Amino acid sequence: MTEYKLVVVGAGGVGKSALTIQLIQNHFVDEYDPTIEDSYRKQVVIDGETCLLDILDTAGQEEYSAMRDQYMRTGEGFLCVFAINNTKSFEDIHQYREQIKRVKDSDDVPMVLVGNKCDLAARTVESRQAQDLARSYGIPYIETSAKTRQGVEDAFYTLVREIRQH
Ligand SMILES: Nc1nc2c(ncn2[C@@H]2O[C@H](COP(=O)(O)OP(=O)(O)NP(=O)(O)O)[C@@H](O)[C@H]2O)c(=O)[nH]1
Ligand SMILES: [Mg+2]
Repeated sequence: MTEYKLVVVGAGGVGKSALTIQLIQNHFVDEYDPTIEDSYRKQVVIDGETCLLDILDTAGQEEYSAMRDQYMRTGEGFLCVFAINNTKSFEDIHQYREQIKRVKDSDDVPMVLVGNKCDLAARTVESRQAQDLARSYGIPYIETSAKTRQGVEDAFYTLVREIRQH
């Protein structure tokens, strides 16, 4: 069956792992558990297609940049995640996108911009600003909560649909 290699990137603590674990294991992880590199494989049916999602969960910490680059190289699509209460993680998106472009030698790779932690009332990044950034890159913007599961399937399934249209 078709295998889609999806890579989840973004600053430390934005919820990359929580989103992935919500998808795969149906539970919200509330603990402090920094990732080095983890990979998940799950068989799913998306729009009637049987496919294997191979999800590569990366570290947000800059010490692991080399390893992150190796993994980004094999990826077919990327989830670029920031948190809606963390303005620095939003600013850092440009830098993760630029690295993806350099690693893939491409101006256009299937990607979705994800604004996570949308359950939180204390928002510092407005949906309007994120949407303007996404439009400037030519990619979809999805808001998610790993805590409530809002947007979780949408983010991953939208990415797969983008890979299908590349
Ligand atoms: N309220 C809320 N909290 C979240 C959400 N997603 C993650 N968190 C919390 O934020 C913290 C970090 O989440 P985690 O998934 O570990 O982030 P990460 O991006 O994978 N960090 P790293 O880059 O170190 O691997 C955890 O305490 C987690 O429970 C969310 O959608 N809403
Ligand atoms: Mg993590």
